[PDB]
Amino acid sequence: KTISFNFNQFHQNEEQLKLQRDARISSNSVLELTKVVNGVPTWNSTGRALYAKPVQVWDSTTGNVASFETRFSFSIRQPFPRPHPADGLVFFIAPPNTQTGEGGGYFGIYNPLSPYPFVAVEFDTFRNTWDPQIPHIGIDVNSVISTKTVPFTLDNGGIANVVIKYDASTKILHVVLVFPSLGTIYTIADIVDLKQVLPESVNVGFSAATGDPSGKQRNATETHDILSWSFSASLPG
Amino acid sequence: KTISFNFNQFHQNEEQLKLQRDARISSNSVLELTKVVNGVPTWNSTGRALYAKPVQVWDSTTGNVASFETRFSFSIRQPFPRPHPADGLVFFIAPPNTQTGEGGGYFGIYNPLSPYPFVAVEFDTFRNTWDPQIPHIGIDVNSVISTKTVPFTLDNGGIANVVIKYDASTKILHVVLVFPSLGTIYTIADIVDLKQVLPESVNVGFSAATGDPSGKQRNATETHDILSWSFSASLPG
Ligand SMILES: *[C@@H]1O[C@H](CO)[C@@H](O[C@@H]2O[C@H](CO)[C@@H](O)[C@H](O)[C@H]2NC(C)=O)[C@H](O[C@@H]2O[C@@H](C)[C@@H](O)[C@@H](O)[C@@H]2O)[C@H]1NC(C)=O
Ligand SMILES: *[C@@H]1O[C@H](CO)[C@@H](O[C@@H]2O[C@H](CO)[C@@H](O)[C@H](O)[C@H]2NC(C)=O)[C@H](O)[C@H]1NC(C)=O
Ligand SMILES: CCO[C@@H]1O[C@H](CO)[C@H](O[C@H]2O[C@H](CO)[C@H](O)[C@H](O)[C@H]2O)[C@H](O)[C@H]1O
Ligand SMILES: CCO[C@@H]1O[C@H](CO)[C@H](O[C@H]2O[C@H](CO)[C@H](O)[C@H](O)[C@H]2O)[C@H](O)[C@H]1O
Ligand SMILES: *[C@@H]1O[C@H](CO)[C@@H](O)[C@H](O[C@@H]2O[C@@H](C)[C@@H](O)[C@@H](O)[C@@H]2O)[C@H]1NC(C)=O
Ligand SMILES: *[C@@H]1O[C@H](CO)[C@@H](O)[C@H](O[C@@H]2O[C@@H](C)[C@@H](O)[C@@H](O)[C@@H]2O)[C@H]1NC(C)=O
Ligand SMILES: [Ca+2]
Ligand SMILES: [Ca+2]
Ligand SMILES: [Mn+2]
Ligand SMILES: [Mn+2]
Repeated sequence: KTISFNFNQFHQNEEQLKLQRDARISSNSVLELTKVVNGVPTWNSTGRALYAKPVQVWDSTTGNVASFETRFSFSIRQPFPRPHPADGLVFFIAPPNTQTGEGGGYFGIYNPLSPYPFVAVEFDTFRNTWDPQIPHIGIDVNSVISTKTVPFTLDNGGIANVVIKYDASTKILHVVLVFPSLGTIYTIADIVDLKQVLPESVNVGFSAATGDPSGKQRNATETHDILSWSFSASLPG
Repeated sequence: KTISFNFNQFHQNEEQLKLQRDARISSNSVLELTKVVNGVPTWNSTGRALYAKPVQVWDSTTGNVASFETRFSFSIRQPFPRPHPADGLVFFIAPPNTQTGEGGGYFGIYNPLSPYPFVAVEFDTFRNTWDPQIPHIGIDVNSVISTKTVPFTLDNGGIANVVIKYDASTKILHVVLVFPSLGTIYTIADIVDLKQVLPESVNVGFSAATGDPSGKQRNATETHDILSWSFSASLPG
């Protein structure tokens, strides 16, 4: 049992994608998670994009958990250097049919009022109280307070290549971030037991958010574009 | 305490390096692990390059194991496509003062007669009986029969960037292989307890080998050049 899909680009109204909130697909075929007006990213924005069909990460009958690999490219343009860009984007796995959570530093995946479990890889650009220096890659399990963190220098407006791989046998989740224009490579990994955190079926996708109004800083924003995305999951039973 | 060294280039008569067997440094300052004459790689060649000073990966007094990160660039040119290039190169950690092992598929790190422990990351180009398709990256522990394997397409003559990171707290060894000219990224990781496999002090370096004469194939060869190499390790206490 191996499921998989590929998006070399995104078309308007893909029957395979479920867009929520501010998420939208541009004319250029790019998935814009957060609002961008007349070429300018806006604040107080939150958006998600989930693969329409649910994927089975583990089977309770056999006890087997799936191994998977996903690759995508994104771009984050920060037009306004000061006071501070925000907030970042994440790739996440969550139960089916969840609704966008809180924006801001919660990226739209954490819902303080009705929390749902999730595993996510974040590309954090704003330093909240619970954060280390930014930008940083983080591995999140049921919380925005990362288990592991690693700093990286953003290629403003440049393209970033990401590879996330999960090996069920070792329970290792390793992510690689590469900025081809700079030739920089960033790596991070951690042990995560998906069977202990998530239900048998889940949704996979992205979520991002720009500055929250409470910070009263309209400049706290940036773009969160996904240029391409491939996903492959393998369940031995 | 934390050891650290960097080789942005290799200078002939490199004081901080122990070259063994066919390993030598060209005029262009590249580390040629295996024999190349008049611009042509030869068979029946084996060579290693070790950092002259030993590094302490763990301390028996505190029980602490070191975390480390090493980055290097290599190039493998395969002049003769048919019948089959061989054999590949590896980055390895072994006890101090070891001597080049068997060539061929053993890369010069495995000594059937008098075996010594070692952890190595291989870039295998020839398919031996114990191998999956080639080329492939492999994680080796005391043996050339990899614990984990992942296939990759070689950029013939191109430059390859490698990042190997070891996190003592999680015991995760993750390696990233990138071919900038192709934009391809390959990743692999596994759990390895260095404290259970290696002595407190070790040597770090590279080793490679070309086709073994027993195969009666002079075309079973390729180059194994190391363009640059940086290493950093942190042993707390
Ligand atoms: C941030 O976005 C919110 C929605 O994404 C804004 O609220 C929405 O405002 C629309 C126009 O007023 C209204 O049609 C929507 O129903 C409403 N959504 C809800 C229920 O929150 C929010 O600002 C709102 O509108 C301004 C004019 C004020 O009335 C605010 O008090 C509202 O929340 C946006 N935040 C800000 C302050 O820009
Ligand atoms: C592979 O290389 C070895 C070593 O160069 C060749 O065997 C001989 O090894 C002895 C070591 O005591 C040297 O003194 C000889 O000079 C080596 N051969 C010669 C005369 O060059 C071995 O023959 C090589 N394999 C083949 C078939 O070419
Ligand atoms: C010490 C707490 O920090 C401040 O928290 C504020 C609201 O709780 C603001 O943070 C919010 O807005 C910023 C953008 O201005 C980000 O979107 C944060 O993620 C969001 O919580 C303020 O900016 C913080 O300094
Ligand atoms: C299935 C057995 O394969 C053959 O094994 C031979 C020796 O056991 C030869 O392999 C040796 O030489 C080749 C060069 O062509 C490589 O260097 C191998 O690593 C080495 O063991 C023969 O080539 C194999 O087909
Ligand atoms: C938000 O971004 C714009 C565009 O880069 C900046 O010009 C703003 O700077 C602020 O306004 C200008 C006119 C000047 O007074 C400067 O001192 C201010 O900092 C910037 N505004 C914020 C919120 O920093
Ligand atoms: C070894 O590589 C060279 C360079 O590509 C090839 O020319 C050889 O091809 C074979 O041998 C030559 C002499 C010629 O007869 C050709 O028709 C053969 O295919 C190649 N030899 C091997 C080991 O296959
Ligand atoms: Ca944050
Ligand atoms: Ca081999
Ligand atoms: Mn964070
Ligand atoms: Mn192998």
